[PDB]
Amino acid sequence: TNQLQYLHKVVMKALWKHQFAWPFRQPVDAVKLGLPDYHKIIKQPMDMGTIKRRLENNYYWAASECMQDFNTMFTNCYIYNKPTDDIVLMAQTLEKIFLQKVASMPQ
Amino acid sequence: RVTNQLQYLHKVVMKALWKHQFAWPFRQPVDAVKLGLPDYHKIIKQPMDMGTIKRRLENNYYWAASECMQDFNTMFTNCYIYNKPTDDIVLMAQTLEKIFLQKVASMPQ
Ligand SMILES: Cn1cnc2c1c(=O)[nH]c(=O)n2C
Ligand SMILES: Cn1cnc2c1c(=O)[nH]c(=O)n2C
Ligand SMILES: Cn1cnc2c1c(=O)[nH]c(=O)n2C
Repeated sequence: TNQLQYLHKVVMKALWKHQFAWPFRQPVDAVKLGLPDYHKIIKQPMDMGTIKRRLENNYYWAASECMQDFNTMFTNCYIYNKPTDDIVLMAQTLEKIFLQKVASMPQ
Repeated sequence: RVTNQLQYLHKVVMKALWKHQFAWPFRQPVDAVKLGLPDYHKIIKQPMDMGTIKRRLENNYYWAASECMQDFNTMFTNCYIYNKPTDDIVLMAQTLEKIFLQKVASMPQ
């Protein structure tokens, strides 16, 4: 659909190449990153690589379901990490852009 | 006068969230003394709540939709950052934020 195309072509593109986006481009690998408690706390892992691939395979039926995936990703970061971690600031900056771009989604 | 987006945020988004059965912990600013959380303002530097947003929507404080959207987001993000992952209020915020998101997916302009 139209909104899904916008979420792919405008929203995701602007988030993907942002200088803070690299921690969010691929699933958290808790082994490599030394986070053995990650999957005990985050029961619904999400990342922009998963969302992008889903957008490119007609996984989503509605824009709502893609935006919910974006929100889960960010919320996972706020929930798991300490308030003072830089990745909290990185997620907030990206989430602001997502909300701005979403406010301009076609209807 | 009021833009279509702020009409929508007020008439659709704030209407749904204010009357919601999980809304009540978010209707007024966190009172750290009444709630007994003496670190709250040490961790949370920009407090947000639905009462403030509701008032800002009534008194045309916002210049753009994304500005009201940001306040909603800050309110929810404060909750996820400050509280423990297992606190019930986190899942109350998640339920309200999912509605917020669903509604803004049909915002005009
Ligand atoms: C999404 N992501 C990617 N890398 C990380 C995270 C995270 O949430 N916490 C965290 O500590 N690290 C290293
Ligand atoms: C403190 N407390 C505990 N439960 C509640 C409240 C309240 O203030 N409003 C309210 O609606 N509910 C259910
Ligand atoms: C927004 N709000 C309202 N009441 C609370 C909170 C909170 O963030 N944590 C928290 O623990 N409590 C009790």
